[PDB]
Amino acid sequence: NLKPVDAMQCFDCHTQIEDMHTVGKHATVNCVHCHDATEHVETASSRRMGERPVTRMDLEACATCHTAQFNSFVEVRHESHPRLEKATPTSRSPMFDKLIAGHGFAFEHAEPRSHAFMLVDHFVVDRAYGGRFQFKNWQKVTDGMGAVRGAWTVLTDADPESSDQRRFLSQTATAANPVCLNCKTQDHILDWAYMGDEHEAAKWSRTSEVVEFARDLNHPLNCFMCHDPHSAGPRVVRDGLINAVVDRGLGTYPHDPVKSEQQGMTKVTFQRGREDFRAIGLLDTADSNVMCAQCHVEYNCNPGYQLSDGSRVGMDDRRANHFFWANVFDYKEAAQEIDFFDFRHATTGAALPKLQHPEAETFWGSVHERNGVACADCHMPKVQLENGKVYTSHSQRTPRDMMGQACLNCHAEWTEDQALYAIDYIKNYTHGKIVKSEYWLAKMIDLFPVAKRAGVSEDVLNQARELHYDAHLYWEWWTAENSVGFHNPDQARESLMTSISKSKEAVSLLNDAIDAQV
Amino acid sequence: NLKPVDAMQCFDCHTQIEDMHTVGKHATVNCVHCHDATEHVETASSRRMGERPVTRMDLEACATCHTAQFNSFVEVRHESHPRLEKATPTSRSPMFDKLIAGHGFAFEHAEPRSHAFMLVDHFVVDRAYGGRFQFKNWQKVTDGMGAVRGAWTVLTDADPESSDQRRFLSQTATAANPVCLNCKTQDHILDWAYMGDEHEAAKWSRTSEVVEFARDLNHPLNCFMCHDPHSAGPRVVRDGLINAVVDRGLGTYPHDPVKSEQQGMTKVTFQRGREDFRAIGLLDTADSNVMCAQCHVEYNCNPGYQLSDGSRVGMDDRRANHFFWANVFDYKEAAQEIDFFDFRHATTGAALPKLQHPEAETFWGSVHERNGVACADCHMPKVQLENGKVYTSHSQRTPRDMMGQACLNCHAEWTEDQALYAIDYIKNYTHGKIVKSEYWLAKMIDLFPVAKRAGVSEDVLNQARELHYDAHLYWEWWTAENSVGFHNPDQARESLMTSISKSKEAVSLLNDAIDAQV
Ligand code: HEC
Ligand code: HEC
Ligand code: HEC
Ligand code: HEC
Ligand code: HEC
Ligand code: HEC
Ligand code: HEC
Ligand code: HEC
Ligand code: HEC
Ligand code: HEC
Ligand code: HEC
Ligand code: HEC
Ligand code: HEC
Ligand code: HEC
Ligand SMILES: [C-]#N
Ligand SMILES: [C-]#N
Ligand SMILES: [Ca+2]
Ligand SMILES: [Ca+2]
Ligand SMILES: [Ca+2]
Ligand SMILES: [Ca+2]
Ligand code: NA
Ligand code: NA
Ligand code: NA
Ligand code: NA
Ligand code: NA
Repeated sequence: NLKPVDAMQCFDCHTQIEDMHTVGKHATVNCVHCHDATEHVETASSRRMGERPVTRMDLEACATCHTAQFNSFVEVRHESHPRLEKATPTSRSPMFDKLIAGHGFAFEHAEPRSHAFMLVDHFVVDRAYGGRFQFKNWQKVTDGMGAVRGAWTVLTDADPESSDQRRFLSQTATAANPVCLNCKTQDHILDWAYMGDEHEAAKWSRTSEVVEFARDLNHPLNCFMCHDPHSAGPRVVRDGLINAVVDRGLGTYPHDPVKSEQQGMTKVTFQRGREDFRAIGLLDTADSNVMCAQCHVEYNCNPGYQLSDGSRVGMDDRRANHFFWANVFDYKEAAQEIDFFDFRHATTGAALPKLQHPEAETFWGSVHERNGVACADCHMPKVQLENGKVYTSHSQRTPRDMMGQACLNCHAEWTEDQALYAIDYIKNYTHGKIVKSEYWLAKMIDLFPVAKRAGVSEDVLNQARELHYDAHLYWEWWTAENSVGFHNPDQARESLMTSISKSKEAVSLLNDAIDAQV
Repeated sequence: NLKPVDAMQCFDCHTQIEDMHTVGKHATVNCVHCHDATEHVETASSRRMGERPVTRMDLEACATCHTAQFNSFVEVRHESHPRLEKATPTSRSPMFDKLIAGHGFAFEHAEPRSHAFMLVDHFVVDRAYGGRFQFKNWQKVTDGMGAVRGAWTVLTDADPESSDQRRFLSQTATAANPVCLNCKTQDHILDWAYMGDEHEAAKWSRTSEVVEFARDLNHPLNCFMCHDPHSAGPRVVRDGLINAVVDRGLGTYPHDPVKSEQQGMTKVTFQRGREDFRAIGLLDTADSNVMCAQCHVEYNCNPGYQLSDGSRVGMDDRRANHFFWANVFDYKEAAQEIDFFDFRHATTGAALPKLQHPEAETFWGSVHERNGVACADCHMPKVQLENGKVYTSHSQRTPRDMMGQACLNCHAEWTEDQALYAIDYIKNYTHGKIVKSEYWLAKMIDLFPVAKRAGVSEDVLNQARELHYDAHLYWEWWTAENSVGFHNPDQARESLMTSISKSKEAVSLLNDAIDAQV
């Protein structure tokens, strides 16, 4: 059985913790629930850690007092199809292989599934670790609670004796790097300096051997990513988000300075040896838009190249961990701002961006966002009980499973079927424009080999490559973004029509140039 | 195909109809929809009918232009169990045979079923016509549309060559009389003088041979019972109701003079020659409480006896067609006012009232009635359509079949299961008190033979008989009333506790008197 410790003894040194813990709703929660610090207390000084205390990062540390929220979080949505490749005719991007050629996502890019699986899915996807990590067997794919208990309870490593990234299976890639893990787990929260910069107190950084880092990590989406364990108050912990909002002064709502002030973020820094080490962002309100934006954003978490001279930008560079914090129509400028692109297209040679799941930046300026609606209202609503204590559902999933709470309490004029119909109108329309955008991208791409072999000039090919950047950006935003336009239907429409326009321009350019060589 | 007539010519002699028809929502509906007056127009003067025009009473006269209301009305609710005798342990009155002994309802008293069957059910019930009328075969009991097309399309008469009331089956009664038919049909609306008084212009009256009258009647619950066919406005046609509300000055809401004035009734009389003949009551508002009270009331529609001297009150007497228009606690006074009782109990010899379905008089003063709710809100609600023209459902049935529209639009705090649970709490409690009331009534009744045979005095027996009147009234109101307390739970509770108190007093009186003789 747990035996409480004297928190006043800790507070003698830990004044920041005192200030947070004594005031919030965890003022009665003893440190022993999450820390084993006996040897630490025997050896520490006011400025030197001494023996390092044990800190629990497992989600079951919160589940004995918050079982309802834990059990809701760990539920597996079986209707969220697992390991479903997006580059197929029945998924999100039928022509993805042709369009993404040259990028690691060509090796595998599946649709997302329930949050319990995020860390194991990261470890086992074919693009990440060369096939090094696999489920122990094909039964384990069902085991959401097991994944939550720990990744290494359900996975194997093909070679525990080596730590290099290499291919164990032929059609895999080794794109994983330490930055990725920040959106899968925060088990490393005490072992990683802010931004992954080199730091004498950090075991891990942007330049670490990612296979070694992986082996030290266990739990997905820790409860403390959104809730400070000491104050119980709302927060974020993701460095790239704090960097955008606070360090670069862009605010929580870059398009709305008033909402940014009302729903702001305060950066709190913790030190090692009286040097800044790590940071958190305390929120003014329990604002899920910003909580979810720790991960559901467009980012850099990877090496790339400079737009200016084509030189390599490695993991050592700050730009390898970057939140652009820009909507689709501001993105090209944001990428120019840091002089960065992701890959050269394998067929066209164009410098291209790689977009990823920009839900937060897409939601900005939408009708729902402008009306004060937030991610949680549609994706983790309050539970409705005939008789009971209300709590917030932590099963983050499509509103289709809980339409009464997610939509119909606000939209009293609609039945469930009417609300579903409105979602599908947008998704069907948007998907049609995604498909047409891909058709035109593909038509352009297929002209590049013909143009090159016919002797079309480098100047014309470069003009077409410049068009390819924009045609790509204004399409791929929407295959990356998970709502198929629902989050901002007018923006999707405008973007996708722009993509098509750019590809059509490039097709005309290249056809005319080819025809002139004949 | 129908050919329109020149209505202006009719109006030269029918100013009363002109003033209604030209102003209301049937101003464009030609008379040929409901009248065949060709030979009438050829032979009439303004002071001489000439040949009698034909008037359609069938509901299909309205269904041509109002199919949705007609089809909703004629629907059969199969879940409303048919021919289900109330004097059984699993229905409303487990001890009914003992308690009602001496009255015709002992022969058969079934629960109500859908409105389509009202006229056929009246004709075929074992207590009504000595078993003379039967369904043609046992298949016809399902045929609601056929019954509406006409009773004699689905029934047979055991002896078309005779018109006397007599028993054709051994355990039947011949309680039917012409007053009954006024709550089953209004096919006779032009052939029956106000109250069924004798009149030169009336084919039928209170004193008619009911078997002959029955053969002239076809359709249940005519659409024009609630809607004037000329103005389309709200009305009642039932003489007994107009007599209580208007002639006797009691008002539409006897307990609320303000509501009576706002939601009142105007008596309109129609003449034959110089003499008043029939009447209707035009309503100030479309008030279902008053529409439904044409039938869902306690009434006399039968011969009886005088409380003063025990003499017979026959069908010729106006008291044989009477709406008491009194709540349960005013009823005994109302029956004393007309010096009337129904039957002498077969075992106790007590003069007793017979109560029938007093829904209107029970609903008065209830929380719902005081809040301006009316029968239609729970039993005939507006249809809710995702896309469509709203109409009023005419399928008058339990709210359990349409809880969203009947209850939950007002009670937003409840789920369907919660609302059902609240109904059942009241019905379960009320039924327990009905059962306990019957237990005590039965205990008293069973002491009468013992007391009589022991030589208990007539004075003591008469004391106990006076107690029996009250014990009976305060019980039977609630087996008669169809809501099992829901329409007025506090009144049911007070009444049933009074019944039990009266029976207990009588049991003590009789036991002590028997014990004293021994
Ligand atoms: C003064 C002698 C201390 C006492 C008493 C306690 N702690 Fe401590 N702790 C101390 C230092 C100098 C540091 C390094 C950071 C700093 O503020 O300079 C720490 C660090 C921790 C940590 C972080 C460990 C990690 O892995 O990074 C934890 C979780 C921690 N301390 C907890 C803790 C508890 C629960 C105490 C009461 C039992 C406690 N500390 C006392 C110095 C001192
Ligand atoms: C779980 C419900 C916790 C309770 C109770 C306490 N702490 Fe904690 N602590 C917890 C976690 C998950 C972490 C990791 C960092 C984060 O922000 O989530 C920590 C960290 C600390 C630290 C380190 C701060 C730093 O310099 O980086 C300290 C010094 C610390 N915790 C102290 C501490 C004290 C004294 C507590 C009892 C009053 C206490 N914690 C409770 C989780 C939980
Ligand atoms: C029991 C010993 C607890 C442990 C372990 C954890 N929490 Fe807790 N929490 C506890 C209490 C008694 C309360 C207050 C309840 C109330 O409403 O009065 C809380 C509250 C929270 C909250 C709400 C905070 C707020 O609204 O300001 C959150 C978000 C919360 N707790 C989160 C949480 C986390 C993430 C935990 C594991 C790190 C955790 N709690 C552990 C009791 C206990
Ligand atoms: C936060 C800014 C992220 C970083 C850094 C990385 N990932 Fe991610 N990933 C993130 C989200 C919000 C989602 C769900 C939404 C979606 O569009 O899928 C994902 C999903 C994955 C998946 C599952 C789906 C799939 O593509 O097969 C995997 C396998 C995955 N992520 C791997 C991964 C790798 C290898 C990363 C570094 C190169 C990486 N992620 C970083 C958020 C974030
Ligand atoms: C008993 C007669 C079985 C039947 C019927 C089914 N399965 Fe099975 N399965 C069985 C065993 C003994 C094992 C191996 C257990 C171990 O851990 O050693 C399995 C394995 C699987 C797996 C994993 C396959 C892999 O290559 O790792 C899966 C996905 C699986 N079983 C699914 C499954 C399905 C869906 C079944 C019905 C169609 C089915 N099994 C039947 C034993 C038996
Ligand atoms: C960010 C993605 C979250 C993660 C990770 C966890 N929770 Fe959470 N929690 C989140 C939100 C948006 C809210 C609602 C805030 C609001 O006021 O609208 C909550 C709330 C809680 C609470 C408070 C009580 C309640 O409303 O249910 C508790 C106790 C809580 N959360 C606990 C908790 C646990 C145990 C988690 C890991 C299993 C967890 N939260 C993760 C957002 C996020
Ligand atoms: C209601 C007004 C919403 C708000 C606020 C947010 N989202 Fe949403 N999201 C919504 C719908 C109707 C859909 C389509 C769901 C469907 O089943 O068709 C989505 C989709 C997503 C997804 C993908 C879900 C899945 O396909 O399984 C994700 C990952 C998602 N949304 C994330 C998300 C974020 C992070 C939000 C705040 C920035 C956000 N959503 C808000 C409706 C609504
Ligand atoms: C004057 C020359 C008349 C004309 C033109 C029409 N009607 Fe008539 N109608 C007239 C009289 C004198 C009476 C009898 C009044 C009385 O004292 O009893 C009637 C009666 C009717 C009736 C009721 C018949 C019944 O069953 O009692 C109806 C339905 C009726 N009349 C209809 C009607 C129509 C539709 C006419 C135009 C086609 C019409 N009448 C003309 C005198 C006259
Ligand atoms: C059906 C939609 C009708 C239309 C159109 C007209 N009439 Fe009618 N009328 C109808 C009914 C069912 C009855 C029976 C009585 C009742 O109140 O329901 C009548 C009655 C008459 C009478 C008799 C009035 C009386 O003195 O008792 C008359 C004189 C009469 N109707 C005339 C009449 C005229 C002239 C019409 C065309 C303008 C007309 N009716 C239309 C049903 C319907
Ligand atoms: C078509 C030739 C009709 C026949 C036959 C009947 N009705 Fe009618 N009715 C008709 C019309 C064009 C309207 C007006 C529609 C509108 O809203 O503009 C009506 C109206 C009614 C009403 C509503 C009256 C009101 O709200 O004031 C009722 C209650 C009604 N009609 C009843 C009714 C009856 C009982 C009929 C048979 C005797 C009947 N109608 C026939 C058209 C036609
Ligand atoms: C209006 C004041 C009525 C009079 C006059 C008569 N009845 Fe009736 N009856 C009426 C209603 C509102 C109901 C339904 C509610 C209920 O408690 O049943 C009924 C029902 C019947 C039934 C069906 C149920 C049954 O008792 O088996 C029959 C067979 C019946 N009524 C016959 C009947 C007789 C023979 C009447 C004259 C002696 C008579 N009714 C008059 C309303 C009215
Ligand atoms: C064909 C092999 C039949 C089977 C199977 C069922 N029924 Fe029948 N039924 C059948 C006939 C030829 C008749 C007589 C038709 C006529 O009008 O002459 C009937 C009659 C009935 C009746 C009426 C009985 C009466 O005495 O009037 C009923 C209520 C009835 N049938 C119901 C019924 C049920 C519910 C059946 C399944 C259990 C059933 N029948 C089967 C022919 C056949
Ligand atoms: C009294 C017991 C009624 C009988 C008999 C018929 N109807 Fe009716 N009707 C009734 C009510 C209480 C209402 C609603 C009044 C309100 O405003 O709340 C209606 C309404 C109509 C209407 C108007 C349009 C609508 O609201 O649907 C029509 C056209 C109508 N009723 C037609 C109609 C028919 C054709 C009938 C015989 C099948 C019939 N009504 C009988 C009450 C009563
Ligand atoms: C809602 C507040 C109601 C009002 C207004 C009226 N009634 Fe009602 N009634 C109501 C309930 C909940 C019930 C019980 C139904 C059940 O399924 O348990 C009833 C019952 C009846 C019945 C019997 C129905 C059946 O058992 O099939 C009748 C004949 C009835 N009610 C008639 C009626 C009258 C005429 C009303 C106006 C005076 C009236 N009800 C109003 C709910 C409500
Ligand atoms: C992940 N991207
Ligand atoms: C009928 N009573
Ligand atoms: Ca999914
Ligand atoms: Ca990117
Ligand atoms: Ca019934
Ligand atoms: Ca009576
Ligand atoms: Na899905
Ligand atoms: Na392996
Ligand atoms: Na091709
Ligand atoms: Na029933
Ligand atoms: Na209905």
